Amino acid sequence: MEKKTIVLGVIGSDCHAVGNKILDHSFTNAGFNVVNIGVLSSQEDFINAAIETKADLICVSSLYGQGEIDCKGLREKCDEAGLKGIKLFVGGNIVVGKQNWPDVEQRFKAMGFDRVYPPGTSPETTIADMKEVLGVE
Repeated sequence: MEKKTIVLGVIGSDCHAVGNKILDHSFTNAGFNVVNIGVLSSQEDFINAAIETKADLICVSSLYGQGEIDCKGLREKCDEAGLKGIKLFVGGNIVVGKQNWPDVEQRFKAMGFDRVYPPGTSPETTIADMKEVLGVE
């Protein structure tokens, strides 16, 4: 791929745009091609931003404690979508609140989601994450 496109969608319902109004702005500001898929959005649409742009990474934004409940195997759905190579981020209220890292990353990484941000994360982590991951910083 020519550039690194990140595609962030706020997944499932129970989402106004909280921590996804300036939390998107951060990434767009980070010099990334950042496609705002929209607050409340299906994964076949995030996939669609990866078809459109050529995503290197696909982010889900969880604001409802059910991040996993939809998201599980978007890496594999991206894989499945003929968009294999994409490494995924999953951030926010990834589990109900948030459980415990050893178990949680075992969950996410088993599906393929490489990196797990907590609920109420600085975007500096996510930016430093995509940089460090994608041969930057």
